[PDB]
Amino acid sequence: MTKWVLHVDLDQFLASVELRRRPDLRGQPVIVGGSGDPSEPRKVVTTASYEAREFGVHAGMPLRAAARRCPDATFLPSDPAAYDEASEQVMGLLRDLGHPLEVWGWDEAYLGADLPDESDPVEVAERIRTVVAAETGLSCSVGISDNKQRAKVATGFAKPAGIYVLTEANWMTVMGDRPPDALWGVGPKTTKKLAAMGITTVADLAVTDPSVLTTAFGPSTGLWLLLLAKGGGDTEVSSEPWVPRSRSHVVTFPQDLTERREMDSAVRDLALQTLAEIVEQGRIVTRVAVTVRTSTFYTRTKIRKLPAPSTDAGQIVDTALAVLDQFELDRPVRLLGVRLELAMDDV
DNA sequence: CCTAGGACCC
DNA sequence: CTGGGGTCCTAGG
Ligand SMILES: Nc1ccn([C@H]2C[C@H](O)[C@@H](COP(=O)(O)NP(=O)(O)OP(=O)(O)O)O2)c(=O)n1
Ligand SMILES: [Mg+2]
Ligand SMILES: [Mg+2]
Repeated sequence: MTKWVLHVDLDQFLASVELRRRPDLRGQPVIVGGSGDPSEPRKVVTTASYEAREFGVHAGMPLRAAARRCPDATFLPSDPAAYDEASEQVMGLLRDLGHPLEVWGWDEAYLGADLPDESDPVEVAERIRTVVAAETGLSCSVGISDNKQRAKVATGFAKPAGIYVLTEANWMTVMGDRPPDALWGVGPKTTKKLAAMGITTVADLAVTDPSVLTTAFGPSTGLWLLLLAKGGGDTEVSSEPWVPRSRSHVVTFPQDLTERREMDSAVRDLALQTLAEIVEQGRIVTRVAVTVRTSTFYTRTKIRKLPAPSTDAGQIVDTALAVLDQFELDRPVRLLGVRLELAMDDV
């Protein structure tokens, strides 16, 4: 038997869901985000189709910028319920292959497989791609390795509509001259810190003296960085259901708020909304966090623990408005948010 | 034991 | 000009 980890990731997810209702747009630039109006201020791209990506459009880009770069794009509004339904379909199908399946957010999953000699993980990945497309109308790509971190890196090579195997046989030859942010969990700030140590590539990091890393990053994290660079990772695929730690809602206002009354009212509303959604899922609140962003884009969050976990609406609102009260509120307000941290122990 | 917030990801 | 929704860990009262 040979043990594999497969990492499945939906291609251009939100665009691919829209394309199933608009098959005439396959092969054309499609941009999903806001209300489908590319001139609307304070709205951004949530997904650009691969064709729009060749024009430099990417998630986060303001729609008016996207329209400037990609004049021949069809702009569609965001349809969150269709996306949540398509997510559910795909994972339902993936679970029914009879392998341990670990869903990771919305559009991806890790699958564990122990394969007899007669089979090949590439042909299994093929079948996954086939079943998802036949039953859902959606394309996925599949990375293959022997650990989750490496399989995820493989997926980035597998894109679009494809499959890629990355193992001890080829890890360092493919990855060795890549910057450390090619690794999963490393980003630009860790990369900058590494560079000031003389480490500029995956290969450099993989042969770094462990005591250089543990002094700079801590005794666990430094060893973990060395492991990631060597292409190692997590090997167990858990089917245990994911328990969310928190839920949040923010809103960027079409115009900046200048009246306290309105700020209070928005926070009250966001608390109430978030609370009802966590109650409907059976959850209890532990902490209440409020975020404020000024017209200058100066952004801060403050948090306060309840005296005991609760779902009491008046308590939770009073706490959010007391947290909001801590902010200066001297400048116009562009954004307000509430996050509810959730009890993890019993349910 | 608590909050602030950096860093990284979809 | 610059969206929305998350997780984890550390720095420091
Ligand atoms: N900055 C971001 C990144 C992702 N997302 C949403 C929309 C994406 O289609 C979806 C999935 O993330 P993704 O898998 O990183 N990318 P996407 O599926 O569009 O493309 P590929 O995975 O084919 O490259 O999360 C977002 O709303 N804001
Ligand atoms: Mg994807
Ligand atoms: Mg993804």
